[PDB]
Amino acid sequence: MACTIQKAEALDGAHLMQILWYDEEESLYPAVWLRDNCPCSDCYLDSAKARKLLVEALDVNIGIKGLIFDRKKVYITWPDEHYSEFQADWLKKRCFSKQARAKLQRELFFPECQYWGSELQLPTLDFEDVLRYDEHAYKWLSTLKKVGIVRLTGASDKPGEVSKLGKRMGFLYLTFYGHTWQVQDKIDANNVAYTTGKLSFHTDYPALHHPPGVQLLHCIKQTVTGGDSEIVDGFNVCQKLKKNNPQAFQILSSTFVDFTDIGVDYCDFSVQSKHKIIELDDKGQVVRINFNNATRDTIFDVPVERVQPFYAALKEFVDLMNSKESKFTFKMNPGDVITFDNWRLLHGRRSYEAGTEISRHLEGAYADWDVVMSRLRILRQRVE
Amino acid sequence: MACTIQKAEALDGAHLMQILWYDEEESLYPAVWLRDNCPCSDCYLDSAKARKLLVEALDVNIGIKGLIFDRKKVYITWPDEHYSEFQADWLKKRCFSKQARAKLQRELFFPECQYWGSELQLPTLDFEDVLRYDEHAYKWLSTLKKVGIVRLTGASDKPGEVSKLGKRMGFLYLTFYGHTWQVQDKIDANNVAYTTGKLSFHTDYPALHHPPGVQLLHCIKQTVTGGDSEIVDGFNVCQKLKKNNPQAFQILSSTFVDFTDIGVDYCDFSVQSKHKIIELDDKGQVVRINFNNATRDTIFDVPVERVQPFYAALKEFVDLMNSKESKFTFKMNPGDVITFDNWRLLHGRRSYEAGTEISRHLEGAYADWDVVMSRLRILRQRVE
Ligand SMILES: O=C(N[C@@H](CSCc1ccccn1)C(=O)O)c1ncccc1O
Ligand SMILES: O=C(N[C@@H](CSCc1ccccn1)C(=O)O)c1ncccc1O
Ligand code: NI
Ligand code: NI
Ligand SMILES: [Zn+2]
Ligand SMILES: [Zn+2]
Repeated sequence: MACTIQKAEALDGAHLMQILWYDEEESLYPAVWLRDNCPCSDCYLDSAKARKLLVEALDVNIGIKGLIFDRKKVYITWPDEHYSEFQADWLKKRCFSKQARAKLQRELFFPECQYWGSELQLPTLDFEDVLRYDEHAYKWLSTLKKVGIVRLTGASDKPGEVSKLGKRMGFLYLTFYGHTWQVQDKIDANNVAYTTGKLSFHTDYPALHHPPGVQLLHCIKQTVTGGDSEIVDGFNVCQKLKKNNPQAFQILSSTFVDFTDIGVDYCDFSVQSKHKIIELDDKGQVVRINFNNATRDTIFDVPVERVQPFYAALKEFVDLMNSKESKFTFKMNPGDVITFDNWRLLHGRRSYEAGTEISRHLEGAYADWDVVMSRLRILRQRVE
Repeated sequence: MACTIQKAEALDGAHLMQILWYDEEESLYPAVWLRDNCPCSDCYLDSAKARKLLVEALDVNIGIKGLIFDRKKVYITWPDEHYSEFQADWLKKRCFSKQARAKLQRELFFPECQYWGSELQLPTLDFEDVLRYDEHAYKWLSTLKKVGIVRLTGASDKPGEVSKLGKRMGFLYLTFYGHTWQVQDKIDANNVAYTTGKLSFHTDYPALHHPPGVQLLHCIKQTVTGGDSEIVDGFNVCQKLKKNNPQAFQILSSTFVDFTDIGVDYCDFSVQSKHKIIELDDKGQVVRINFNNATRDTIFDVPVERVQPFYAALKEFVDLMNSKESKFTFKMNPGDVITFDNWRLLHGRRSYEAGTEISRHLEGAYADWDVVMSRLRILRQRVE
């Protein structure tokens, strides 16, 4: 009833079209845009969903010669005698109103996320379920996007589980550490020679210009005492950060920091990058956090007068993350696989207790948000 | 001599360290920075070049308690009785002056690059020489970065060559088209029921938020008349535009256009993204171009009043690219490999002579600029 056309006209100048639907809603469409998106086989390929029409063959000052219509189609003719047909629902979807434009975007990028601090309820799902049923994989990825972390439980106690979640999404993000990477730790109890420390909050691989979108951490076998994992919602924190200290937020969202990483793994390497600890989009919203104090280079490209104030804003930031109001604590169990957003969440670890025995085997991997995102859309279509 | 300290003092407040080299230049260093990048094993992890000192342990209001020095080192004690040693040449490198910073930056990211036009002289190198000699590999990458393109010659006539180059840089960039894709065209000698148009200028894969940085194109077999390759230097162009049409430039470098791509190759997919055709850094410098009219979505999230102006401004951009002074034409031959910057150059193809035998076979691959940059950093240190 809203996708049905009541009145369609080319207005004045013939450079714009007005569609009035049976729900008393009006839409405006630029002729030049209509010409550029003619559904005709000569201009578009339905299969590849690509446009054949060349820009060179596009009169930016084009105007509608004439048009007729019915309830679900608009017929347009142009000066060069070119013919086009547009579907009512196709137009409606692409309405230039602020609301229609906003709605379509929501439908394309799943921008809704749920903020959280220490009151977070860690989402859970079954590893094998996510593999066999799409209803679940959809629940897995859509939750990962909204919340930023999902705990898949019930995986084997051997390597190769993250690889399976890889095929499920599409493919992992190959880095200098390889396709996957195994972490292994073993310290006998009562050993006075060793000393364990905590792990300050961070995001992985900030030494790359395009950091890994999501991380996959499978816990094969783990026997520890106080190695509780900790995590904070970078977005939530940033919001609170500017609200409680604009000066800090300013500096961190505008000062470029250099990150490096040299070594040999999948090959010899030497990476460097410049990132702003708090990256914002052109509209001022936090889109990614880039921070790993261990990889922040000793080189700092900025005038001396900026240095001290910078370290101050960083301090305030790290303190805000450590406040119990921001950090969620939990513990991984053998067979579990953690999956989170590395642009959003910052993770760390508590301090292993005393001289207690510690032994763990973990397998990790990264995935790109474009791959996950693509998978999410295909999956949302299979489930709905 | 420039790395030789004549005098080093902790200016009043002890929040800054002033050093005067035997060459008469004075370098300033903030106390908090020195204390943050302490070389001591307890704070820094030399072998890994990673910081092990936590931010929580860094007093942003710290000052130097006392210090002594010789011609090649500075020794500093801190209030909390911590001890530090600094290398003079190490400090000389990280000087906060404008020049030093800009200098060290150049060493890290190879910013240099020559703009070009129709008067371009295509850099060439031998395929096998690049594979065996690091000097030729350095010449290959440095030029690629600097000029935007490099033509390797001598590759075999069988697939699997662009793979050897990948293993030479580090590793290829896997996309939805596998690790490598192939193109095989074979239109018979004088076919009447078929026509071959031209390819407009474009960059590849704008549908990804992180488009492929470098493209590798191997010409395995090509038997064609006409259809010459056409490349253009986007950076040069973008600059000429800003000069001739500040409005067009302003629009293109500030409007977010949608790009889409759905299909199946390495697996099914439905990638969607938003990009400013002319991407600028935070200093107004063009750092990347994102354009492929085919994969530019029919969806356009922008207020109607901006539509026509945008279309008008793109036509400007495209017309400038097709200008006789902006494009460089060349024809690739069998056995050679074209390697170019997919973020800078835009490529197209001329129209094949009508009714002429068309027989092609090429193998392509993508690479990430960070992987290439790493190889480039590791090679410079091996040839220089
Ligand atoms: O955070 C890192 N590793 C830590 C944590 S990985 C396990 C983990 C993952 C997510 C949340 C809490 N703990 C470790 O090995 O214990 C890490 N990140 C980047 C590079 C090297 C690392 O050890
Ligand atoms: O530009 C594309 N292909 C064209 C050109 S690839 C050969 C080429 C590469 C670089 C410069 C000129 N020609 C073709 O197959 O003839 C292309 N790009 C992205 C997706 C599909 C394509 O066919
Ligand atoms: Ni980590
Ligand atoms: Ni192409
Ligand atoms: Zn048409
Ligand atoms: Zn120290």
